[PDB]
Amino acid sequence: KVFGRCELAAAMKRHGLDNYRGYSLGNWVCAAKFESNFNTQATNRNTDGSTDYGILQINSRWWCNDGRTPGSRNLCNIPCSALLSSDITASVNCAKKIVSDGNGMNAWVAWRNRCKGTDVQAWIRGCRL
Repeated sequence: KVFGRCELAAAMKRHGLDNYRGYSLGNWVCAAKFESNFNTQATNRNTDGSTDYGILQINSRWWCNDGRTPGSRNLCNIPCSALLSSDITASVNCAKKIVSDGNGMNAWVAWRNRCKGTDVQAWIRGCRL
């Protein structure tokens, strides 16, 4: 599923991401925009052999199991395919664990390089929430 900007903002808010770990909703929408372009089905292979899945491009090296990432962890205890669903519950739940890991949202390369320090509030502007 390819979410609309405000549609995803509403979905993320409903699932409790607004100000989760101190990150306002705009940060999450911005991260999703540059990680997957709001597409829950997005997948991207990494040089190390792992793969990123879903709207927030969660990695198979530590968070989910895709059956082809040697010596990898499945900390979110889910198959990576669950992160591609039109229902973003799994992605949100796993993202909450990731952002609580210690480095906050810096865990997302796209957030650090394209959202951090910018006017992320712009990503939820004009949205009914």
